[PDB]
Amino acid sequence: HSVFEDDLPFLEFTGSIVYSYDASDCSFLSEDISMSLSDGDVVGFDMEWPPLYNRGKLGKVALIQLCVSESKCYLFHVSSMSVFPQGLKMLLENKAVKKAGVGIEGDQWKLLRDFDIKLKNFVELTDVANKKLKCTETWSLNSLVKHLLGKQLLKDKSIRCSNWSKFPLTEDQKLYAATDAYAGFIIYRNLEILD
Ligand SMILES: [Mg+2]
Ligand SMILES: [Mg+2]
Repeated sequence: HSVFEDDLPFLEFTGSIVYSYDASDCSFLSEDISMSLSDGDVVGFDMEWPPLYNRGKLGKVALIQLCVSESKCYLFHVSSMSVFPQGLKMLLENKAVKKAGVGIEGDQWKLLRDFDIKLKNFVELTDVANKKLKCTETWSLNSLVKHLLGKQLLKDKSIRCSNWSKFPLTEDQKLYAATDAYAGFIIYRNLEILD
């Protein structure tokens, strides 16, 4: 195999991982995020859900991740919350904060389906890459991480496809989920600086 096929080092977030599984805690956390951002700021977005199917559709969203800086990421374990946090809902529906990710449009649906929350102002990293990189490629979060960072995303299938609704989350689940939203934040940031 070519050099381009070599196994690269794993992208691993090493900043602060804030784990929340209580509604009001999550809403106040959402306000902290809003107090630390200005209109236009972008955050890495992503979510997880259990394996088993539910009445003909993917298991209901159990975790939502938001990476707000290069040193901090939030894990909102909604599957363990009595009600969906109002401050998070408002945060996610606030067009003042952009959410970056890959396959994000699909997250919007399902988000609407599972929680009746309308994700507002989301950016599909694939479109941003093709724009700033002056190309027309079919990106994945992994291929973007490889191309721009020289790393690959953690890939233990048993972790990535684990029971995300199982409480509490394991340190591995927390690292995987956190890093995925982190990639989203770093990829957007780097792509945006280009000109
Ligand atoms: Mg995902
Ligand atoms: Mg993920």
